[PDB]
Amino acid sequence: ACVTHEDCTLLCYDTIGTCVDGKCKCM
Repeated sequence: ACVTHEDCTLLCYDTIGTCVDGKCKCM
């Protein structure tokens, strides 16, 4: 569901590096 870091800027630094399991979540 993610496209890039910008698409998940709300996340501290995403889960892995841009997206995982089609779901964007901060570690």
